[PDB]
Amino acid sequence: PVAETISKRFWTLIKMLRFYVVLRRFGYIDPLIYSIDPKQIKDVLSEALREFVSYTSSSSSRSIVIYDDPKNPVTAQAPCLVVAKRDEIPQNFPSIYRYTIYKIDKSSEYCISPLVVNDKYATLITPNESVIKEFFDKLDSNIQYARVLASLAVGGE
Repeated sequence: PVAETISKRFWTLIKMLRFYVVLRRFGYIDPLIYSIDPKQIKDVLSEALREFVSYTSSSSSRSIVIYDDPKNPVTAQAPCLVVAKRDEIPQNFPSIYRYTIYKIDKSSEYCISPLVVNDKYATLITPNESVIKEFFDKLDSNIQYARVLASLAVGGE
């Protein structure tokens, strides 16, 4: 069950790669789909993980809308890895990647960040060593893990 177990165990990687999809940094996605070389895929992921620390280290906090009601919008403090102007993000993306793009309260700008909502609170999700280790190992035994990971990341929320 390469897909269901990937969605359970490597959920934090899926969420990271989706963050990059939203930013259209497809250099970190394309090799997982088209490359037949595990070494090349591991290289790209190492670069992806490193650039991700630049984001997680530089982040600012904003009050974001985690549940959008016309009357009682639920807002939460969340770390925003990127704060984007509305016209810097594709028009269709906010409704596709709904748990990666968030409205910043009392503002037109977007919070772009791999967050998970537990309706009240928002939590930054980052891949831990275990997940990276495991995925790299699975990847060496079967390249399909790259294909399915990218497929899920590109998918909406």
